[PDB]
Amino acid sequence: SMNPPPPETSNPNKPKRQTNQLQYLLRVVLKTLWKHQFAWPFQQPVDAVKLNLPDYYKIIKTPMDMGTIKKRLENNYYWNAQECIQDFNTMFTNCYIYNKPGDDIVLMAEALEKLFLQKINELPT
Ligand SMILES: Cn1cc(-c2ccc(C(=O)Nc3ccccc3N)nc2)c2cc[nH]c2c1=O
Repeated sequence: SMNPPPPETSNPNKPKRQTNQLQYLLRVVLKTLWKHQFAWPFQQPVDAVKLNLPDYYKIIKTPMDMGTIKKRLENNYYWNAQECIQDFNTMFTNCYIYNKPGDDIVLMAEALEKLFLQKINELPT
């Protein structure tokens, strides 16, 4: 099909360890973006088949979405906060490199990214 397998969300050989920053990323950053009214197109991998975007996965080499990020956090997949922040950045980058500037989806991503950056600027050190 046009769709790859979804990204892995668990890391079985990784030991489970909580950190203040990972708690913040799940319970402040992800939670705030997830509840936002513009979150829904980002809550699951892009279905290029059903959306009829045949070139999506030609352009996007590293698929990423907030559902994957949520499950990675809930499964303690990330070793540190920077890995999680990278996934958020990749999700936004994908939207901005595939869609045309000013598209509704781009406006929705920009609103979410502003909120993300606002919350990331209060991440505990
Ligand atoms: C990250 N991302 C996401 C999307 C995206 C994802 C899901 C839906 C959706 O389910 N809409 C929908 C609305 C109402 C009824 C049924 C359906 N199916 N729409 C858009 C997209 C489209 C072009 N580009 C993107 C894009 O970059």
